[PDB]
Amino acid sequence: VIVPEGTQLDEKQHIVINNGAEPQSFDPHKTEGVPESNVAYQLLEGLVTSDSEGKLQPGAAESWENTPDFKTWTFHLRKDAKWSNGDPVTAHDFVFAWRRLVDPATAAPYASYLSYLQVENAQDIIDGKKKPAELGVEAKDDYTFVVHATNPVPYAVSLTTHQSLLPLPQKVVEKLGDAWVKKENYVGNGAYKLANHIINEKIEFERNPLYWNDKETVINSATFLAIENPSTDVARYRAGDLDMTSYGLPPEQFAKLKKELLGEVYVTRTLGTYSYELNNKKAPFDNVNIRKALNLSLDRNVITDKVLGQGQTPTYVFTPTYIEEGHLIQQPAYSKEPMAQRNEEAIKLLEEAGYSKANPLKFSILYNTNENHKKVAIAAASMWKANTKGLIDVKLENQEWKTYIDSRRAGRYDVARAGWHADYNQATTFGNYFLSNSSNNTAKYANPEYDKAMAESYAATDAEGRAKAYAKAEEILGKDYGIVPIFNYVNPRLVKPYVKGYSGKDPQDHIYLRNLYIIKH
Repeated sequence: VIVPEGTQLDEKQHIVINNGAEPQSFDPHKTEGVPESNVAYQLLEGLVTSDSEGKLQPGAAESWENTPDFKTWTFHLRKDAKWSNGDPVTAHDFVFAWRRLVDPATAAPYASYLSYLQVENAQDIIDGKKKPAELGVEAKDDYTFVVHATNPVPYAVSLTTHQSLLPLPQKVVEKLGDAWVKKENYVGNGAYKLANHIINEKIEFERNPLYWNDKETVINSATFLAIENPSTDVARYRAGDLDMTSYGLPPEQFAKLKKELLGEVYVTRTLGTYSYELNNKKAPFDNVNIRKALNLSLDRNVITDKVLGQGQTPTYVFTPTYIEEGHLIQQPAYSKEPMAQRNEEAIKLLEEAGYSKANPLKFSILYNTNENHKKVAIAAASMWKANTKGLIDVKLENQEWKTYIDSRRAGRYDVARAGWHADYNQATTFGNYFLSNSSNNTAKYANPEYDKAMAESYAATDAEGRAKAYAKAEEILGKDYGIVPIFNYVNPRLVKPYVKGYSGKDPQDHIYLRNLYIIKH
């Protein structure tokens, strides 16, 4: 079906992909990162999923509908679908999983996601005011899952593809608790299952023969590596020891790779933003004047054009303006000023705040170990010092992925490298991040006026109305200088010519093993 007729498939169907890092966990309620979701998506499947191009297709639900007010969403589940142990997949598994996500005892980084979906009582449950059993989702019968939202959410179906809303095997998780995720215990309803896991080395997948659509799955087995540095990823690729890199390539090699690996270099325009997150509750970044100074004195074009140069585009706002309903978001006025005037203003703000050459503003940029992030951090450190004539002095601090994520969530940072990739292709996937009460808000940004502009979007009756509310939200966030946005992502990857089913056109750049195949010639 996924294979064109008369294509000679290879016999083995094994693929090696760089996943870039050791995942925190294989439990989708305990994680918040791309490495983790890459794994979850092979082992579990939600109501709806996506093809090679990011278009929505039926997953665990074969059909669905909404009421005309966009508040009630009914999902019809496959009557024959099974967990990998033979248990039936039922609407009870979705009720169970979605309760578990909001349940304060789970402490889920993505607890807020069902508040984004406006599910009745989701926010109350997160806030400890109602029991998880009061969540507005139900099994009308074994194969009918109904979601009740308090406000219109016309983009609801695209939200349901996220890792946080994957079903869990209730009978298993209720018996084993959090231990369900161990390799010996794991049960899922995705195309693959866990064959092996060696920490910091590899995750091995094998076909889940009890997947509802196993008959269309081509790849028999796969390995995910955990290679942190893009240069290492490329070296393993060129030695023929992996088939697909992760989504970063060494800038200094990019030009030569395009020439030598004709048709292997893919660059996806993705719905992502690279930022430095400022800790808004830690002195001295609690001071708006300092947040503003850092924004004025970082030249984004240096990073996008000189350090990276792979098609990344400078930005000064969090939301990518090309996401659906993002088109009214305005780049701020200062982005249009000469660096000379910006730098003048930044020096003024820092002197007013008591810094000088002899007593500069000192802080560390926290980033996850990755030579490309180091390069960007060195250039940022270097620009901030030169552009403010010695009034900023920046140290670099690298931590492994898992530690880095813990440090950010725990607020044990000054400034942290941050990339946000869209959870669904609509502007609120970015706007919702900076709500005062969002579990994703590691910046500790809180402005009631931001929350109010975002709340106005649900009173809108159409896209223009929504788009106008998101424009006002971004304006407020921008005037507060809540973070330092740098660029919108492209996702450069090398993919071997015998690997098929990777499009280069998915704006979330997901890789599902079930979408790939290995050709013979």
